[PDB]
Amino acid sequence: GTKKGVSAAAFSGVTAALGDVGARWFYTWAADPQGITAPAGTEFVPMIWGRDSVTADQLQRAKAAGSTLLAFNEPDLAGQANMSVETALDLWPQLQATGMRLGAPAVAYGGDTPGGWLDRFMSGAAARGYRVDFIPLHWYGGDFSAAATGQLQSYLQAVYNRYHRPIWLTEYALTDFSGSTPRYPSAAEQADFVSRSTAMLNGLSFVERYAWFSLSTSTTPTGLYTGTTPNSSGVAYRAAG
Ligand SMILES: OC[C@H]1O[C@@H](O[C@@H]2[C@@H](O)[C@H](O[C@@H]3[C@@H](O)[C@H](O)O[C@H](CO)[C@H]3O)O[C@H](CO)[C@H]2O)[C@H](O)[C@@H](O)[C@@H]1O
Repeated sequence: GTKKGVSAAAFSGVTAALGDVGARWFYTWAADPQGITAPAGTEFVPMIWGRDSVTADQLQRAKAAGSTLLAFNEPDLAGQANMSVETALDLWPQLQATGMRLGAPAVAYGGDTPGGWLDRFMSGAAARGYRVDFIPLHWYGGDFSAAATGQLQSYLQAVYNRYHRPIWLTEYALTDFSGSTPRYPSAAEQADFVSRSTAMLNGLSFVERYAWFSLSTSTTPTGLYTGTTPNSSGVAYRAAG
């Protein structure tokens, strides 16, 4: 359908790469496409990344660039938006007042955990009569076996069960962050995971959209393309339909 998207940055060849891979949507972690010209049929989704992104100017920019709005990126991490639940909720009315379909902040992990960041955000939002239309999630698997897709599915199901909001998977890949440096799968393991995970996500009715992290190897070792050339993972992602 229209589920398959990617995160992207401007690199030489990005327009070609978005069209080649069949991305129906994309985002840039910013309020506008950050210099990317989208192919026809590829929808841009703006993001309000952190506390300092919440300005009349950024919110007007976002509304001019797209119709769906993603909120803060990994507020639960000191290295990312680094925001208390209270701060996110206090800023929420400015994002709500755009009128756009509105995604929760994307937590790095523990979205299903009672008392965790997302739980306290969703409980506070309900108590304040706020609108949260969908929940975007991040998932990085450290088990590089064929079991990985079912572990991803379990997390998405858990979050769906807890808040009953449609799910977006705005970043996912196999990456183990448990050690002092990141661990990555082999190219074959990564391509097999792309195939099996996309088949799973295409069939899961409460997942509206997904986005592999990320389109370009300039962004991450789990990239799908180097310039306009897909690797075996890009090939598998293109084939996901
Ligand atoms: O909007 C105000 C705000 O902008 C922030 O800049 C963001 C970057 O934080 C963001 O970085 C992305 C990471 O969050 C993510 O994990 O990885 C990707 C890929 O490497 C990064 O792009 O990227 C967007 C797009 O360039 C920027 O707008 C500032 O960090 C923040 O201080 C400032 O308040």
